[PDB]
Amino acid sequence: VQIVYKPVDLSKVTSKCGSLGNIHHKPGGGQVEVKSEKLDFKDRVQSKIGSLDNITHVPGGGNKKIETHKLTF
Amino acid sequence: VQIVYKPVDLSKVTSKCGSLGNIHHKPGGGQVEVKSEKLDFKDRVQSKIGSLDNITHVPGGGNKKIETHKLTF
Amino acid sequence: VQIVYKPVDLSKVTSKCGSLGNIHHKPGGGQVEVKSEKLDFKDRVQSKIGSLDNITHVPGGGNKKIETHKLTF
Amino acid sequence: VQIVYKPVDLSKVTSKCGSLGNIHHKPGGGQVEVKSEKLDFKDRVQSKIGSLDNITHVPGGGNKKIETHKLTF
Amino acid sequence: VQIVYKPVDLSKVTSKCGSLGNIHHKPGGGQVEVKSEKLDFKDRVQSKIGSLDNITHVPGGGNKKIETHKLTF
Amino acid sequence: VQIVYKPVDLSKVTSKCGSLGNIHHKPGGGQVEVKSEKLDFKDRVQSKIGSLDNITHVPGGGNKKIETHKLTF
Amino acid sequence: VQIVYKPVDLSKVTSKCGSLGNIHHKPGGGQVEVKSEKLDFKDRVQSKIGSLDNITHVPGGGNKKIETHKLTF
Amino acid sequence: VQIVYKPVDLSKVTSKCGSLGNIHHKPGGGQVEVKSEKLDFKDRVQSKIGSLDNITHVPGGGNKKIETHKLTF
Amino acid sequence: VQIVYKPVDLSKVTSKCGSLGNIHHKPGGGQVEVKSEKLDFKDRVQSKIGSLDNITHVPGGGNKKIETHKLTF
Amino acid sequence: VQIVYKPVDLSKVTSKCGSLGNIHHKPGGGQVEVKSEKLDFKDRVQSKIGSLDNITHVPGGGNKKIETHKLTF
Repeated sequence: VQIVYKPVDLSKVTSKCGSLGNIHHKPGGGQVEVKSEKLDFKDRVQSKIGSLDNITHVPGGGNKKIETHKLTF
Repeated sequence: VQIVYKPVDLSKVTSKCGSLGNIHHKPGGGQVEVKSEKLDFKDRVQSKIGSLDNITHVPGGGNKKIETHKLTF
Repeated sequence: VQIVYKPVDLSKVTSKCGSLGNIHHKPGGGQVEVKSEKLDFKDRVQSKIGSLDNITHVPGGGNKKIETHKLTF
Repeated sequence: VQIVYKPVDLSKVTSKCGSLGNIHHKPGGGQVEVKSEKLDFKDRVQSKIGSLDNITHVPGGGNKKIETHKLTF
Repeated sequence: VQIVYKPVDLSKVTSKCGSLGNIHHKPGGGQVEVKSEKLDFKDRVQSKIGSLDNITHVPGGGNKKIETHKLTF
Repeated sequence: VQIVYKPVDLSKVTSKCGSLGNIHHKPGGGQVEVKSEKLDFKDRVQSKIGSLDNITHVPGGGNKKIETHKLTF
Repeated sequence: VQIVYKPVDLSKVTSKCGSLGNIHHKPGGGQVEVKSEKLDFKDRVQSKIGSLDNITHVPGGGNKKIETHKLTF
Repeated sequence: VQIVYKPVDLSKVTSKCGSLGNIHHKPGGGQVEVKSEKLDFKDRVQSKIGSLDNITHVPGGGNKKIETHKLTF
Repeated sequence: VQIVYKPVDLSKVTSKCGSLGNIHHKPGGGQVEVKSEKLDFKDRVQSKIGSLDNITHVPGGGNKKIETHKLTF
Repeated sequence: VQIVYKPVDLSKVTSKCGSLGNIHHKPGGGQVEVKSEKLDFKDRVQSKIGSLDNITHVPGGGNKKIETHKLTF
């Protein structure tokens, strides 16, 4: 039995921008209630309860090359 | 049995920007209540309860090459 | 049995920026209540309860090559 | 049985910036209450209860190569 | 049985910045209450209760190569 | 010439209540913009521009006897 | 010429309440902008510009007898 | 010429309350901007610009007899 | 010419309360900006610019008899 | 010419309260900026610029008889 695994990337992920400029983010403040009795979180759980989070995310180039190579015999 | 694993990257992840400039982030303050009796968190849990978090994230290039190589016999 | 594992990176993760400039972050202060009786956190838990956290994160290049190589016989 | 593990990085993680400049961070002070009876934290727990933390994080290049190599026989 | 483990890094983690400049951080003082009866923290616990901590973190290059090599027979 | 002015009030303005009880007032935070050049206010003006005001008004009896007596010769 | 002015009040303005009780007032924080060049306020003006005011007003009897007597010859 | 002015008040302004009780007032913090060049305020002006004021007003009887008697010859 | 001015008050302004009790006032901290060039205030002006004032006002009887008597010949 | 001015008060302004009790006042700290070039305040002016003042005012009877008598020939 023989296996050869040899993938090749010459790939370009690229951007040009003259200026990002006048971004404004101005949210009025909302309201939240959450009510419960019992929570069980039991394997690899991600959770987010009753949050009011505001995000401004303004990268000078935010491109990405998420990648995966897997070999299982 | 023979395995050869030899992947190759000449890959470019890249940006150019003239200026990020006048980002403004001005959130009014909201309101949160969360109510519960019992919480059990029992394997690899991430959690976030009743948070009010504000984020400004303004990188001069925020690009990424998240990557994984795996071989299992 | 023979295994050869020899991956190669000539990879560039890169940025240019002329100036990040006039970032403003000015949040009004919200309000939080969280109520509970009993918390059990029992293996590798991350948790965050009732937090009001504000973040400004403005790196002169925040790019990344998060990476993993694994071999299991 | 034979294993050869010889990964190679010529990898560049890089930035250029002309100036980070006029970052402002001016948060108004919110309000928090958290209420409980009993907390048990029992293996590798991270926790953060009722915090009001403000962060300004402005590195002249904050890029990273978080990395991991693992071999298990 | 034979194992050869010989990973190679010619890797660069790098920055240039012309000047970090006029960072301002001016937080208003919030308010916190936290209430409990009993705390048990019992193996590798981190905790942070009722804190109001303000951080300004402005390094002239804050880049990093967090890394791990592990071999288990 | 003769004038007699002699009005009489035996009037009752009255209330009874067993309890006002569980009033709740929980408004989510709206948003306002107002834009103008020139305002002239020149005799007995009352004005209110761009306000976001919330009121809870819960009197244990809020009845009233607004009244006026006038004689002009 | 003769004028007699002799108005009489035996008037009752009155309340009874068993208890005002569980009033709650919990507004999320909205947002306001107001813009102008020139304001002239020139006789007996009342004004209120861009205000965000919250009021709870809970009197144990808030009744009133606003009144006026006037004679002009 | 003769004037007689002899108004009479036996008037009662009154309340009874068993208890005012559990008033709560918990406002999240909103946000305001006001912009101008020139203000002229020139006779008996009241003004209030860009204010964020919160009021709890809970009198054990707040009733009133605002009153005026005037005679002009 | 003759004037007689002889108004009479037997008036009662009154309250009874069993207890004011558990008033709570817990405001989160909002945010204000006010901008101008020139202010002229020139006769009997009241003004209040950019204020963030919080008030709790809880009198054991706050009733009033604001009153005025005037005679002009 | 004859004037008689003889107003009479048997007036009661009054309260009873059993106990004021558990007043709480717990403000989070907001944030203020005010900007200007030139101020002229020129006759009987009151002003209040950029203040953050918190007040708790809890008198065991705060009732009042603000009053004025005027005679002008």
